[PDB]
Amino acid sequence: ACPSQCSCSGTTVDCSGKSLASVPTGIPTTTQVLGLSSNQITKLEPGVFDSLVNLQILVLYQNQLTTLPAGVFDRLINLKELYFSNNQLTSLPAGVFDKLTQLTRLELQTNQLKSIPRGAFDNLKSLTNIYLFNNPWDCECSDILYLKNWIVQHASIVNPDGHGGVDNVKCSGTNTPVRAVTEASTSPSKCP
Repeated sequence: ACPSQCSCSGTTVDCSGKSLASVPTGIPTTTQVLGLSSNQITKLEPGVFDSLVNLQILVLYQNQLTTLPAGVFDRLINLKELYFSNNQLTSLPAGVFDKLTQLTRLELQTNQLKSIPRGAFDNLKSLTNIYLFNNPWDCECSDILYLKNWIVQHASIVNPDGHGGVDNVKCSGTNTPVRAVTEASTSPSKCP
C-alpha cells in the first residue's frame, strides 16, 4: 500500500513536498524510485532504507540533513542515481558509497562539505557524472588530497552538463580550484 502522505505511480513513491520530518514506515519493498525532496528532514535514523533492495533512484534534494548514519545506503545495491544536493551535509561517513556499484549519477552540490573520505569513490565503477560545486571545500586541511587527486584523475565526469567542470570545485575562502591544491600547502593539523 502507498504511504498515506505520499503519491504512488507504479514502483515510484513520491513523498516530496509534504513537510515531512521522517521517512514513512512501510514503503513497499518493490519500490524502485523514492522521492523525498523538498521536505523538512533533518536526521535519518540508522537503517531507514534497509528494506529498499530494489531501489534505483533516491531523491533527497532540498532537505536539511547535516550528517548520515553509518551504513545508510549499504542495502541499496541496485541504486543508479543519488540526488543529494541542496542539504547541509558537513561530512560523509567512511564507506558510505561502497555498495553502490551500479551508480551512474551522484549529486552532492550545494552542501557544506569540507572534504571527501579517502577512497570514498573506489567502488563506483559505473559513475559517469558527479556534482561537487557549491561546497566550502577546506583546502588548508590535508584531508582534501583524496578529492583533489580523484577529480584530477577523473576530470571529464566532474560537474558536466553546464556546471563548470573540474574547475568549479573551489577552495573555501581563496576560491582557487581544488584541483590545484599542492600537498605542501595542506596540513593535517589545520583540520577541523
